[PDB]
Amino acid sequence: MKTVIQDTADVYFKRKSDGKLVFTAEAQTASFSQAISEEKLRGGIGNKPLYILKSEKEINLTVKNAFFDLEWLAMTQGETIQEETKVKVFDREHGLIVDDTNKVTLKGKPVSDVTFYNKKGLTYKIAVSTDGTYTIPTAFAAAKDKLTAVYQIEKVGRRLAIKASKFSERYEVEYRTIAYNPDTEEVYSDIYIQFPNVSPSGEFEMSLENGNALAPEIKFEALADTDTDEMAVVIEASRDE
Amino acid sequence: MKTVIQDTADVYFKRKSDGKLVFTAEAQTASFSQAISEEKLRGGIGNKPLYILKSEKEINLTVKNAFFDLEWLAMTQGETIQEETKVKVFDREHGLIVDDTNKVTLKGKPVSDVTFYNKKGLTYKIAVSTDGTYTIPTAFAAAKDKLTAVYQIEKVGRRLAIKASKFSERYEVEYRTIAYNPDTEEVYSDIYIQFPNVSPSGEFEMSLENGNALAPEIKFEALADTDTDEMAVVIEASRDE
Amino acid sequence: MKTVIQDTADVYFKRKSDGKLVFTAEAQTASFSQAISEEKLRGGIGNKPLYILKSEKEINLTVKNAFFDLEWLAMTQGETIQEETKVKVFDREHGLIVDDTNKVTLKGKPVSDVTFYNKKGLTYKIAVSTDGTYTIPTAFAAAKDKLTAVYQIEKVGRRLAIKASKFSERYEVEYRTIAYNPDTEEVYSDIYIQFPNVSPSGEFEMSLENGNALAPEIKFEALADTDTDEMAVVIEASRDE
Amino acid sequence: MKTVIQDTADVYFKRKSDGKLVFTAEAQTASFSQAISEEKLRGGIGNKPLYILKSEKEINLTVKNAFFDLEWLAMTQGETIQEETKVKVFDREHGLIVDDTNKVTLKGKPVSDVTFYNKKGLTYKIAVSTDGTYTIPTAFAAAKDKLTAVYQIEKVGRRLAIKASKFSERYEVEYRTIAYNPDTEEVYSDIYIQFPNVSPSGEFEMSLENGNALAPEIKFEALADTDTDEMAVVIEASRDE
Amino acid sequence: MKTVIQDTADVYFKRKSDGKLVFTAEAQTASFSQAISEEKLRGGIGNKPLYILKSEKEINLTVKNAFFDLEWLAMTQGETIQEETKVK
Amino acid sequence: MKTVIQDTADVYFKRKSDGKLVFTAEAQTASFSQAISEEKLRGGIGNKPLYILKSEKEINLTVKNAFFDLEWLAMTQGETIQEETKVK
Repeated sequence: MKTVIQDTADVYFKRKSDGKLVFTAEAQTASFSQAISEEKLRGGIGNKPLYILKSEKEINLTVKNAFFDLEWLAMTQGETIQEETKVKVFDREHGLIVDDTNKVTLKGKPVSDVTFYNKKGLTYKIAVSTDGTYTIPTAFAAAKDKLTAVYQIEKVGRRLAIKASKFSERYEVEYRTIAYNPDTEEVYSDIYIQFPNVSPSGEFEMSLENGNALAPEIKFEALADTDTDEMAVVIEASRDE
Repeated sequence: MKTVIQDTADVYFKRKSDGKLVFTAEAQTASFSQAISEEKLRGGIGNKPLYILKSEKEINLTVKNAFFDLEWLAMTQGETIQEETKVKVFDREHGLIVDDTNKVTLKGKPVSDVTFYNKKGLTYKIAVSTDGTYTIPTAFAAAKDKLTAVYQIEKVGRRLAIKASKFSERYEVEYRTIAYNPDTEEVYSDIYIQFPNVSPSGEFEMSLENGNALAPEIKFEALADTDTDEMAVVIEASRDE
Repeated sequence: MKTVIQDTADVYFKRKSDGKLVFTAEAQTASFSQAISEEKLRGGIGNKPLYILKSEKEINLTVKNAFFDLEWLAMTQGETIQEETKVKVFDREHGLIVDDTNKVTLKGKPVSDVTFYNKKGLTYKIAVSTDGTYTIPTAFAAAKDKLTAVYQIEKVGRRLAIKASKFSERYEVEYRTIAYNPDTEEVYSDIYIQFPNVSPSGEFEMSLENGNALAPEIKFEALADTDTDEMAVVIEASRDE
Repeated sequence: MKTVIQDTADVYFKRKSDGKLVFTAEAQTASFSQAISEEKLRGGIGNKPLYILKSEKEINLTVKNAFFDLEWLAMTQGETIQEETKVKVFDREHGLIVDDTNKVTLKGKPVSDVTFYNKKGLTYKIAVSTDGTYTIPTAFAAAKDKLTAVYQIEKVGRRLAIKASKFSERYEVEYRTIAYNPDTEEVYSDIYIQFPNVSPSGEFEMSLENGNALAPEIKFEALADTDTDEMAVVIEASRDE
Repeated sequence: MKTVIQDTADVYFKRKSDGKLVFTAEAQTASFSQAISEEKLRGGIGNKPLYILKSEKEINLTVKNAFFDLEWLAMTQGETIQEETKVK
Repeated sequence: MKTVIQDTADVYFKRKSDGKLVFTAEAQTASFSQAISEEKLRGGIGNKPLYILKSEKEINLTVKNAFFDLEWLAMTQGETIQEETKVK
């Protein structure tokens, strides 16, 4: 039956080895381009075309999101996301006033050497302190001035690890979208598109401009199933049955 | 006479093996661009064109509908749509309140392993139960919390399969438009454009962007008829006859 | 957890040899594109795609600041920014009146020859004067005219030098952003994207158009760590733990 | 320190042979783009990178002034602008009326043959007369008509010549801008960008469209100093010192 | 508690650098309008709103008097009014 | 002091090349409005304003009399009014 398709689709994933349902999405795009290389035989009096050669089928996919998830990047590389790992991260503090005795006091727990910046761009890389306070050379600064410090702090959280020898694994995909009946302003069928064997392609650019909202982007490529030789499948299901 | 043509066409298709009138339409575009190769033999004292030889003749097509119809995409891939076939698709259940004994109950008929989701983004996959009651570990969640579930079901509906070896077949096509008389502001003649041998080309894309109406596009390429060497025919017929 | 990212990142830098924390920033762009090569092995009774060969792996970078700091240019070459070095720069003084005796008095300290410009576009390059008062040719101008002069001067400042041989060294970088909670409009995570080993790339342009704000751009190239084989690392630290 | 640059630059030029400070501008653009060539060696189990071959250092400038001065063109050919040179140029007189005796009289001083044009657009070529009174064929015009005249006159001025062999010499260049302090809203530093050796590149174009304020454009190509192997030098002199 | 405002606003000023208490008046209007932006991210089956991006919080003031005073104008251009100057 | 201006302002005009006091008036309206613009560089974690650029200062004038004159139009085009000319 003729139907009108309006909305985008919900995207699922699944790794063939263990069965990790890697996502339930709320997306902005879904695409399943095709491509076949076609030539044309020719012969006879008058260079007539008599047949069209067709050989080399491909299918590409593309999905695009409006939030950020870390499983997203996890798929493209084949790693696993460790949980609760100690890590090192930089941190900064501002507005540190120097007392009259030429001394200042941090308020954190540095792990590496702390560097100090004045209001002209000079630098001082003093070694980590044991008690909490530091002494300032007179040349760098004087009393009743301001300084800023940068040092490394240890925080706990999740961690991925992009590695240069490992590459992606094999996945399953499926979209789901609705189509209305152009006579009755009702919903009629639930369109699905399954892909039984697909290999993620590593090409992603996370530009992080000012005031914009980042939209990820995964791209796949579909390979032929070895059992029944099916690259893509389309299903329609009536809501009246 | 001189006339002004202003609208699109009604497109008909017809397969040559079984004779299936695969479509009537209400479309948005139609085209049959043509192309030829020229060479300009030169020779003799002074560079002079002696003769211009024509060597090829290509006819393309294009059609663009405003409604989704499964037989369109069925044409370009050879396959014949199967009816009333059992399939496996994903389904999702939201907002489940945990009981006091760390147990939850579903409302469906899972046919694969069930996967649960935490409010923070964990995962826990457990085999299907017979009574529909699943026990959740204490660390995953406690009482008075909300989880979500994902699983597969069995549905009945239509089905296609884009195979990597089976390619299309050969059809007939025909358009039809309406031509006006530029004096009396009336309809004068009906235009027709027939093609007696056509081979659909597999190059199509279905983007499913949010808030955009899907516009299928199906390209063709025509080939010379063996009986009488006609790639196309144009007919004009007045409504006064 | 799904989260939404809006703002840019704070970029940090550090030279692996010395330990000079080259930069804290207030940025406008940040990206870490990837690249991989695919091959499409084929063969069969059609052209069945059997396996994807995946070779090569590169990660680039770019940061686009909103202020100008000389350390940005320091990174792009590797040379150190010398401090308090004397240098020679030009200076011009307008509105020079000719006295009745056909002489002029400068108001500076020339270190080389003085070239004067009259109101028509003539030139006259006198040797540097000792007394400071110059004598203008009678043909160049007359009493009660206006001239312009240009000469060199000695100043003190910082200095960089782009040589044609020296090449870059290796750095460490970190991004940091804030991702929000889509249910409560609070802050949930603090993203980190480390880059344990990077190599500055020589490609940079400084357009100084009229009536514009200048935004430098630096582009890097990421190389695998020699110990661990980790090109880049992503870290998601919750603000609850 | 951190600073914000707003304005364009003042450029200074200088010939290394005779020492003529060839300019002092008020510009609309500037640029000092850079370039490097990179190729990657590969080998081993896994097509891994082992070495990078960095094999150039090219710099180019570009300036776009807001007035027109002939010295700009002088720079791009190396010639010298001669002063007070006799030249021959065309001149056009309109609105001549034919007397009742079939004669017309000019009001200038030709040096070549004079060509007349009539209201239909014919032509009549006559030699230069000694008394200045000329005769018109009766077919060309009659009494009380309107004619126009075009011919050559001798004028004096400045002269330049683009030849087919002469090529450029080597030059010095310098920019200069002003950078503000983002806290107390005042100018802090004075950026400089020196270039110790350049060579003008001949690619210039003067489109003289109607109603556009012409803007010349000059391109250079920086080379390496023989003495110190420096291609560029950057300075920041603070007004507090 | 609940109240009714009927009278105008008496206004005050001050400079941050030298601190001249420039201002008093019996004024006629006063307002401090605010303005914030929105973008309304969307997505999903049905193009629903999911999150609202806010990227500004700006306020601007306005005051009008009934008697002209020079210090008002001086404040805009920042000039320090000279006194006892010979003029033509 | 605080003052209350009730009347308009008498106008004077003068060319700078020759120095003709081109006009005098009892007019009805006058004004000397001004105009500037803003650009507000932005950036950072939270798109805050980092610096304000000032790049304009343009002043326009308007004057409106109740009586007509030809010198009035004369300044506008710069043409000198010839006298005692035979006209059709």
